[PDB]
Amino acid sequence: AAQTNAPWGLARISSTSPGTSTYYYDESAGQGSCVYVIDTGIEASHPEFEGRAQMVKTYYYSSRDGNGHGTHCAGTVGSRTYGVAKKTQLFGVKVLDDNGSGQYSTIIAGMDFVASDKNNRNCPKGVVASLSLGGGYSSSVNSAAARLQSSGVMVAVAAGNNNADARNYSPASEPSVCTVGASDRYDRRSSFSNYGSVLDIFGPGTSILSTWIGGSTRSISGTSMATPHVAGLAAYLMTLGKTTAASACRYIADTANKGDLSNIPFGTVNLLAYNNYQA
Ligand code: NA
Repeated sequence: AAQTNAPWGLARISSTSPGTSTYYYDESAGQGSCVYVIDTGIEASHPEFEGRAQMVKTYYYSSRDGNGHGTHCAGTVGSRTYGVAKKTQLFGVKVLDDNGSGQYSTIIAGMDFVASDKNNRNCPKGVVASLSLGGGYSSSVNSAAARLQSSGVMVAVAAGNNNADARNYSPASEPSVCTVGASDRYDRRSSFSNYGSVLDIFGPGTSILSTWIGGSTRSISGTSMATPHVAGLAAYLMTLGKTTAASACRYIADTANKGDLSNIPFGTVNLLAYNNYQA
């Protein structure tokens, strides 16, 4: 299947060169998989989700996304027009407030919540969690991510937007999860993206068009945006039966486009997520 005039990031992940505008993917499109978006929430009613999204838990007064960040990431995972895995089921976990902020203890709890909750959902193809958040190093946060991964959920986390070594950030620095860096439409490491040996893979993260609250859309940038392309990709691949939760991160690195990125510091992988789609 192909999506013509797609957002640049979707085209990039199904291509072997930058500057294309078509997103080629298998029609299964993630059907049967589930992706947890652990963020500000998701505006489930957005037409773009076509009834495939729902809030399952909030750590605040409302289960809603008063910010839009969560909605945006969610859309990159699996919205109709803007998503990687167009037929995936989405679940929202609101650990972030409407200002886009949250305490570690609540983030931890949201993670522990997903590892249990998945037990009562029908996700035949596998389960993915996308965490577009992070702060200063915390072995507790790290350990929460490791548990989530250990439970059988494919965990993808943002590397952080400090133009610094991700080893100093959490959950970015947790080795057992998939740490995602950002790139731009010219195949350059995004100027804000973190780097370092802890990174696993890069994805499109500068100028990413996606859903927004109020039934709108907008373009924003960050490792937050790249994260969902990888989470969406993992769901897609799981559905196809190419890989599993415990082995998605490695598989994506194994089949990525290699050495194509510029501005990559020595010691950081030069790998760009790629779906290897072939008609
Ligand atoms: Na890792």
